[PDB]
Amino acid sequence: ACDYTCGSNCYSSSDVSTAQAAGYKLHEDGETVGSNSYPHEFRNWNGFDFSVSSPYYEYPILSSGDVYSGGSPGADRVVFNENNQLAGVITHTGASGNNFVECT
Repeated sequence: ACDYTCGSNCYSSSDVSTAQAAGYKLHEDGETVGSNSYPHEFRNWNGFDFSVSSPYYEYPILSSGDVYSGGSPGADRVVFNENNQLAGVITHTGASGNNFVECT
């Protein structure tokens, strides 16, 4: 099985690291990309029990394996914190409204 499965997208740990790394660089630099300004704070309204400290930040992870650069973000997000630690991988797919479910 894939390291991470979001909806029908299969992601490896390196895929996640790659998206995480792109998101983190933008974060430490105070910059963003896309009409929705990624990365931005992940509010965790769904109450996921992450083991790393908050605040959390979400950055899109794309089904093409490409690093997000401002297009349509799709449903998948990697969540990380200012210590550059991976909090988790989440997706809108399978959820209702603006809610999220953790990828499996």
